[PDB]
Amino acid sequence: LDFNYHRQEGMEAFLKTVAQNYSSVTHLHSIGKSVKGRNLWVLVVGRFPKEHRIGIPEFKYVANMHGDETVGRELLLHLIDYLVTSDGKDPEITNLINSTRIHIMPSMNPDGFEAVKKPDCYYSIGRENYNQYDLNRNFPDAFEYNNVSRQPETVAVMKWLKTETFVLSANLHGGALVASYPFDNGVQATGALYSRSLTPDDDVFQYLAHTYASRNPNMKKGDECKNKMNFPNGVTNGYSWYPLQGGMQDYNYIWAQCFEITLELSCCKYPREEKLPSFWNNNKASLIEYIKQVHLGVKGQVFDQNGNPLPNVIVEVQDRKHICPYRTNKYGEYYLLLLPGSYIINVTVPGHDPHITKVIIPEKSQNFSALKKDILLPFQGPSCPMIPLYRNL
Ligand SMILES: *[C@@H]1O[C@H](CO)[C@@H](O[C@@H]2O[C@H](CO)[C@@H](O)[C@H](O)[C@H]2NC(C)=O)[C@H](O)[C@H]1NC(C)=O
Ligand SMILES: [Zn+2]
Repeated sequence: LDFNYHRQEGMEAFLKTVAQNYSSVTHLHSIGKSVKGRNLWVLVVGRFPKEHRIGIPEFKYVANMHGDETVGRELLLHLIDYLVTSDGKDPEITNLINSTRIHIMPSMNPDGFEAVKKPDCYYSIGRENYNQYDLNRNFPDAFEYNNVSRQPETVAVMKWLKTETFVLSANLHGGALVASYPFDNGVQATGALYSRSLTPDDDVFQYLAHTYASRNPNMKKGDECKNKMNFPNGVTNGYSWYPLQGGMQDYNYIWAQCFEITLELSCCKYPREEKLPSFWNNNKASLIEYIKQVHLGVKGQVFDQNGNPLPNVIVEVQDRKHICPYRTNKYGEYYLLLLPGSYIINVTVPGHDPHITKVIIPEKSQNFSALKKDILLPFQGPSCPMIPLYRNL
């Protein structure tokens, strides 16, 4: 692709075309429409695109939810191309594109983007959805009723997040240059008084933020954005930054069972075209190294003694119980991003004693797949109200 901006027509175009020229390993669809009839295109890239496949983890990149934050819109289109055209020629990337099913959403709020005609670094007519709402302040909140008009895009995504067993994510932003991990909101129980809101998996989230930023020359600088605040190593907790109520990152992790972190890829929210090559350049390796992380820890499926995948069962590590507990999918498989170390998973099938099953998670993988571990229970065999769970917790 070319390195200029790609409003709706041309970006859409690109996509549809990538659709044709590479149908063997791509699939484009739409999880919904803006409040303006604009399309929420997603492009999946995988060995067998179009259908989740037991074993291969699902991965996404949502970007442009803030109208005016354009770098990510463009990085995702360009990431897209990279992958299709690297497929087959570059081995490592090919091994990856094989081993995973990558879904890309270049622009969750296109009405916002289109809206601005006079580009700018700190403010604009875009950002908010067409009803002036902040799409990253519009999701259910596990901390304090975010009673607000759920918007088309917000909803489209919620359902979409339901359509697949997404394992690892990251929604792109501009306006700062840092990688923010959860929770973006908090409670004393999580340590709001220390100006920090930690997750059961703060270590994997930290490792994940660092993964991405360590690979961004500037994001790594820490002392980078002028009119903005800066961070060390380019990573930070959401709360230690700014308690964010009703954000997608928190949602994905609470109710959607997947890990999302926020990538703040540019100081200047809507930079000049001439700068994209550089933006592509200072992010390339970071997008790839991040996606690649969808293979941390273990995965597998769970069956009863008649070798039948029991879905909806709870499978989580001994001391990592989630507010809304992680269950298996319709295929009874389970995915748990974890760091190198020895674990104990408690398989608790409804109305049963939790089943122990121990696993040592390697310490360097030679392939692009998590550790596989199937569970045979020695017997036989709705999510959570989207209401502030942690509050009264
Ligand atoms: C990665 O997946 C690709 C799928 O495109 C594999 O390559 C193709 O494999 C088919 C087998 O049905 C061959 O007929 C094609 O010639 C291959 N396409 C080309 C030229 O790349 C590839 O072998 C896989 N590599 C792995 C498993 O690492
Ligand atoms: Zn933003």
